Amino acid sequence: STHTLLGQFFQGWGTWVASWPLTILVLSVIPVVALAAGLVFTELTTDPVELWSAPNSQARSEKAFHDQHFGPFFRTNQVILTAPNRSSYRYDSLLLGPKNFSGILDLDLLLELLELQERLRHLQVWSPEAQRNISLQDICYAPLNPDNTSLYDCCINSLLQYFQNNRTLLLLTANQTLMGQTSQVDWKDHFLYCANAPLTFKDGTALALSCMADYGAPVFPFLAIGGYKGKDYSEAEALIMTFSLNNYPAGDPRLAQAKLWEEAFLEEMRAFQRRMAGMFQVTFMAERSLEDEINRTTAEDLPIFATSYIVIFLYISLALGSYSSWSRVMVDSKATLGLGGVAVVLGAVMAAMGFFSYLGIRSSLVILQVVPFLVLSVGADNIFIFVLEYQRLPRRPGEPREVHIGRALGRVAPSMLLCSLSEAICFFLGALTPMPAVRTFALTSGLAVILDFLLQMSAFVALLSLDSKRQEASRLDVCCCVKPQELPPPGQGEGLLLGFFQKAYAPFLLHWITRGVVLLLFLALFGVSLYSMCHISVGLDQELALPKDSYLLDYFLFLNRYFEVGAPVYFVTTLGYNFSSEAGMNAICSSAGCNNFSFTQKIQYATEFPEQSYLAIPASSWVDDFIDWLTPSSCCRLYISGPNKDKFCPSTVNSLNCLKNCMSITMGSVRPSVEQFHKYLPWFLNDRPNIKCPKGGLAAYSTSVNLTSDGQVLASRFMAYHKPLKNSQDYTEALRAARELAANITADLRKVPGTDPAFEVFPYTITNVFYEQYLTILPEGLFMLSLCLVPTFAVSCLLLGLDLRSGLLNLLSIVMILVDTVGFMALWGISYNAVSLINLVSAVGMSVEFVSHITRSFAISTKPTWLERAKEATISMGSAVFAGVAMTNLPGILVLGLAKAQLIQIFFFRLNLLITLLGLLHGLVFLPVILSYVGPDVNPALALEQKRAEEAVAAVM
Ligand SMILES: *[C@@H]1O[C@H](CO)[C@@H](O[C@@H]2O[C@H](CO)[C@@H](O)[C@H](O[C@@H]3O[C@H](CO)[C@@H](O)[C@H](O)[C@H]3NC(C)=O)[C@H]2NC(C)=O)[C@H](O)[C@H]1NC(C)=O
Ligand SMILES: *[C@@H]1O[C@H](CO)[C@@H](O[C@@H]2O[C@H](CO)[C@@H](O[C@@H]3O[C@H](CO)[C@@H](O)[C@H](O)[C@H]3NC(C)=O)[C@H](O)[C@H]2NC(C)=O)[C@H](O)[C@H]1NC(C)=O
Ligand SMILES: CCCCCCCCCCCCO[C@@H]1O[C@H](CO)[C@@H](O[C@H]2O[C@H](CO)[C@@H](O)[C@H](O)[C@H]2O)[C@H](O)[C@H]1O
Ligand SMILES: *[C@@H]1O[C@H](CO)[C@@H](O[C@@H]2O[C@H](CO)[C@@H](O)[C@H](O)[C@H]2NC(C)=O)[C@H](O)[C@H]1NC(C)=O
Ligand SMILES: CC(C)CCC[C@@H](C)[C@H]1CC[C@H]2[C@@H]3CC=C4C[C@@H](O)CC[C@]4(C)[C@H]3CC[C@]12C
Ligand SMILES: CC(C)CCC[C@@H](C)[C@H]1CC[C@H]2[C@@H]3CC=C4C[C@@H](O)CC[C@]4(C)[C@H]3CC[C@]12C
Ligand SMILES: CC(C)CCC[C@@H](C)[C@H]1CC[C@H]2[C@@H]3CC=C4C[C@@H](O)CC[C@]4(C)[C@H]3CC[C@]12C
Ligand SMILES: CC(C)CCC[C@@H](C)[C@H]1CC[C@H]2[C@@H]3CC=C4C[C@@H](O)CC[C@]4(C)[C@H]3CC[C@]12C
Ligand SMILES: CC(C)CCC[C@@H](C)[C@H]1CC[C@H]2[C@@H]3CC=C4C[C@@H](O)CC[C@]4(C)[C@H]3CC[C@]12C
Ligand SMILES: CC(C)CCC[C@@H](C)[C@H]1CC[C@H]2[C@@H]3CC=C4C[C@@H](O)CC[C@]4(C)[C@H]3CC[C@]12C
Ligand SMILES: *[C@@H]1O[C@H](CO)[C@@H](O)[C@H](O)[C@H]1NC(C)=O
Ligand SMILES: *[C@@H]1O[C@H](CO)[C@@H](O)[C@H](O)[C@H]1NC(C)=O
Ligand SMILES: *[C@@H]1O[C@H](CO)[C@@H](O)[C@H](O)[C@H]1NC(C)=O
Ligand SMILES: *[C@@H]1O[C@H](CO)[C@@H](O)[C@H](O)[C@H]1NC(C)=O
Ligand SMILES: *[C@@H]1O[C@H](CO)[C@@H](O)[C@H](O)[C@H]1NC(C)=O
Ligand SMILES: *[C@@H]1O[C@H](CO)[C@@H](O)[C@H](O)[C@H]1NC(C)=O
Ligand SMILES: *[C@@H]1O[C@H](CO)[C@@H](O)[C@H](O)[C@H]1NC(C)=O
Repeated sequence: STHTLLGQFFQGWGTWVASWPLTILVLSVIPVVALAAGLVFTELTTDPVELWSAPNSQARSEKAFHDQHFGPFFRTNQVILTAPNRSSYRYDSLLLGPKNFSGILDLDLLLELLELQERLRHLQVWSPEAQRNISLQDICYAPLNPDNTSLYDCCINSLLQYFQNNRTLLLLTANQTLMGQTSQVDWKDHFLYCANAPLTFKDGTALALSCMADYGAPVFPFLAIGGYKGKDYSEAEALIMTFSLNNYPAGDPRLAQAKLWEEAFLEEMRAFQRRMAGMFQVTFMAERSLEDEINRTTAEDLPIFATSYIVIFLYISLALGSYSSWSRVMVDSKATLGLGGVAVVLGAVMAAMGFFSYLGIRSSLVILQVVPFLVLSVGADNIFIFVLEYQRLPRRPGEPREVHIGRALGRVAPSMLLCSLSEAICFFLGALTPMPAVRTFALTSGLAVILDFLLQMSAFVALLSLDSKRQEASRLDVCCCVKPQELPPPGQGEGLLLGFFQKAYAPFLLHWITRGVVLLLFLALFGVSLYSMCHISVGLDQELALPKDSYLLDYFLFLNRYFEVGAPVYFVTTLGYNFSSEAGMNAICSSAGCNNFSFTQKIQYATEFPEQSYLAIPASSWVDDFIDWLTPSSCCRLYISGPNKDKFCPSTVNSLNCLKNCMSITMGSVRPSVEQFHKYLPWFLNDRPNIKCPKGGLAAYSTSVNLTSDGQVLASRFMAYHKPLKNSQDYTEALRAARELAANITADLRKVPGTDPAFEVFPYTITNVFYEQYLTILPEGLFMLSLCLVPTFAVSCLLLGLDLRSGLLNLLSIVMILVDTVGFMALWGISYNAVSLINLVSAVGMSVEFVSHITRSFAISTKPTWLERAKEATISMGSAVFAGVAMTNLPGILVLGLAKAQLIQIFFFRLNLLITLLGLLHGLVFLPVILSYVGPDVNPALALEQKRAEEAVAAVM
């Protein structure tokens, strides 16, 4: 047997370590200090939200292709106003009749918003390293003037961009006589005209105001107002103000300038929120806000979390003392054992984190917030079980205490090796997740558990050999430097936990009426959890990642309640498509003699059913606008002759020298040639729209087409908009629907004669990297749990020498614990994600402590009947399991309920509490009752004695 060999080795090792305690203490404490000294050398914490993306996923490669060919997506800063206390009012329009206007659409509130926007556009920030003051124009996203950017070329979207941010145009007034009705046209008529026709250069009213933004692009009504249903724009309940900035890679120095300006913007918006208390109800969001809202509560929650170490120091040496009398309460306190155990757990956690800081592995908030208080839950169990088995084992006559300590260690050492080995294997198998923040946490927890077992095989055995040598002396517990007293002798009264209660609790549990009741209650609980696991929700809401006292939660409430569209989505066409042949242009069209089921018509028909697809606004095509930009009327022109014979006549040139159209006439469905396409495409892409040529140019498609030196098209993107997505299920369904529509597009686009294979069209959204995991998280989680359940059962049958019946009977208990945990997690509204998956994977290994000790104690009992063996196994090991395994993880788990971040308080406190209570209930109430009915038969258990006697005679030389 390979169990008695491990027991004999641990007996000899325990005798040697007890013989050389000071040497083993110094040679085990110096390497731990050497490993833990590197918490400064390369100790860095990864703060952004790129810890929540798999770097090799398909979405990450699509983002890499998009950022390579078009530049990164811009940073967004948003404000939502929604003045709630004002009443709506009736307005008699001249071109539309009677209408209801909201209370927020008033001139005074618009003037206050114009003041806030003008003050926020002129904000300047000092970059700290002796540089210049950073203005908005250095960092703003200018869509149609990126090189020589000005302060009025920045993309700022709001309602006031309909009036070009001009306070005089907002107060403009003129009366119009329409059907003999002189009526006072004002700003409301112009806003009603621009809400329906955003690309307009002359208003159709008495006041002939323009409608374009001051930087030159049209502003759509869903980017400027919210809270309306349909096309009743005047009843909008919210105003939206957006500042868009350029995005750069993480090493770039301009990202620091953008983040400094975003911090100044956030301080200015907090001042505006305090100033307008009885007027608006402002909520705001900067692009940097989520990262420093996630990484904010760590330092203010670590010292509150550190009181569990003091509580676990208190619980040891009060549950391990000997209260035989008041004359010797101080001498048997065992406080040195609790202090050594807390030092062992702290040293193991610090050594694991220091070793990972040696290799340059970045830390995160989850590691610093739950690793020292999750390792502490499972680290003191083996220490408490070893000390309790040492106390319960009587000493033979004429036996030294070193041999006694080795003999006590040799009985419980393989089971406490099995528990730590199963926990380490479960953590390392759970470290196969794609998420880096979960992978580093799993690796740190597994290394901490391995170092904890290696520390408690040597340093705790040396400390227990040391403090038990002052106990035969009359030295006091922690004040052992002096004061040895008379000390009347102790008695073997069996204690209170082992003696009194378990020999008055075991009669209750193993009654004939308690056993059947426990069986048909646990089976019904298993069936109810099996039914209730199917109502579980897959995903992780972003609002759960924030603290409760966060300003981002009010923003997410207003965004989910008032926005009419979601984030923009780009359908990107990669390398391979021609775009220059007529057959390639007909497969992209939407009008004028093109194909019946094209790209854009497919997207538009997808937008007609916004519950099946998740698109609300149809895609804008550069191909269609290029086709009807080339339609000849005052739009593309060529010079007749001169110094420039045929160069280009833009629309801002008045002369008789520009009379020839770029294209010709008399052909229906005007398609340019290959030469005309390659010659005329950059002029369309650089053309600025105006009153006599509003048709298109660099406002929308200057950055949506990548060209080469020859003038061919490498890649393209077509922009549409999602519907409002409120939860992670909406994000995952929108990603799946967009990918299915892109595959349907690609299968049709590949049929065009000339398009090479491997051309594809894919959807790109800024949030795609965070929600691609949930398409395939369920079978990967089932595969990880099935892979974790194998080696625990494999190593529980060679280490402990268990029979197949004993090996199956606790595998059943672990499966019931997992099923009941998933059922209660469905009941409590705990979603299924990577964090809860790693918690369940750790719970597979933590639950072997509840069952393996009791099963091994039942298997090695030479009692006559089955009920007597179950009673002896309960009284022997269920008391130790309750006092150690069930009680050490209560403080570390219960201190995480004061977490102040919702992720720690939901996925680590509630789930670990459910796993602990279900494991205790399945270990101490179900396992003895199921063992009393069906269990292993009696086995020869004298092999342990006849192999222990050889080591006990080998311990003297
Ligand atoms: C239009 O599309 C072209 C081709 O993708 C793109 O040029 C590419 O720009 C990206 C980003 O700047 C570069 O990654 C890429 O090649 C870069 O150039 C160096 C010097 O030769 C290479 O050694 C590197 O592979 C790489 N640099 C880095 C940081 O990886 C570059 N490729 C070429 C051939 O130009 C244009 O930028 C796109 N145009 C627009 C307007 O974005
Ligand atoms: C995208 O589609 C375009 C339209 O089919 C392609 O343009 C075609 O390129 C051909 C060469 O590959 C041209 O044939 C050459 O033209 C001469 C002069 O007309 C002909 O005598 C020859 O057949 C041929 N050259 C030789 C070998 O002498 C096609 O005329 C031309 N099509 C049209 C209608 O202009 C592009 O090549 C294609 N782009 C890519 C990247 O494949
Ligand atoms: C270990 C766990 C720690 C990591 C947890 C990570 C949780 C998930 C974080 C999601 C991050 C992305 O979060 C998302 O960011 C974008 C930034 O454009 C915000 O989007 C913002 O800009 C877009 C423009 O593109 C607007 O349409 C939108 O209204 C605005 O809010 C989204 O409203 C926010 O949901
Ligand atoms: C805001 O609009 C007003 C009116 O259109 C602009 O004032 C006009 O400016 C032009 C050129 O300077 C003058 O010829 C007009 O006589 C002015 N009209 C009035 C009534 O003042 C003003 O320039 C605009 N402001 C901005 C910032 O462009
Ligand atoms: C946190 C880590 C470092 C704790 C584990 C340290 C272990 C692996 C180390 C610490 C002290 C070491 C012992 C120190 C001295 C000796 C005596 C030598 O003649 C044989 C090896 C032996 C017996 C070593 C075995 C390995 C040992 C027990
Ligand atoms: C009982 C437990 C909690 C005690 C151990 C706590 C350890 C793991 C914690 C407490 C304070 C922490 C440090 C607090 C601040 C910083 C600065 C930061 O730029 C790098 C990480 C670093 C250096 C942390 C490393 C981990 C740390 C040392
Ligand atoms: C005449 C006999 C019955 C006197 C009995 C008095 C005994 C039972 C009293 C005296 C001191 C008491 C102990 C003081 C503190 C603790 C800490 C707690 O974590 C376990 C219970 C325990 C250990 C108490 C159990 C009850 C106790 C041991
Ligand atoms: C990020 C990329 C580039 C590097 C590879 C990272 C991942 C895939 C690697 C790094 C270290 C690896 C672990 C190293 C050791 C073990 C212990 C073994 O018993 C099970 C596998 C396990 C747990 C590995 C799983 C995969 C792992 C986590
Ligand atoms: C995974 C973590 C928790 C524990 C790892 C502990 C490992 C290193 C331990 C457990 C069992 C050990 C073995 C037990 C038996 C012997 C026989 C002895 O004559 C030589 C050493 C040797 C062969 C040991 C080497 C170290 C060993 C493999
Ligand atoms: C063996 C263990 C798991 C048994 C104890 C489970 C306890 C802690 C669990 C099981 C079901 C849980 C409840 C399930 C649902 C709700 C409704 C929610 O709006 C508030 C919390 C509340 C009221 C939970 C409180 C905690 C709860 C009572
Ligand atoms: C405006 O709201 C009032 C509420 O009573 C309603 O009577 C009227 O029909 C509404 N007018 C329009 C144009 O919707
Ligand atoms: C910003 O920059 C200039 C040049 O460094 C500096 O002199 C000036 O004082 C700064 N602006 C303000 C308002 O302080
Ligand atoms: C940029 O614009 C300014 C103001 O119009 C002009 O003076 C300057 O010459 C321009 N710079 C370049 C690079 O042409
Ligand atoms: C039309 O215009 C003026 C100024 O807006 C207005 O005050 C007046 O009532 C109107 N004039 C006439 C014809 O009554
Ligand atoms: C609206 O008015 C009520 C009563 O005056 C007040 O309690 C509430 O806070 C106000 N809300 C806002 C945002 O003005
Ligand atoms: C569909 O295709 C045919 C032939 O190309 C065309 O005549 C028709 O107008 C298209 N749509 C329909 C059926 O109206
Ligand atoms: C594309 O695939 C099939 C076949 O054309 C079609 O039924 C489906 O509706 C399309 N995809 C989506 C999501 O519309």
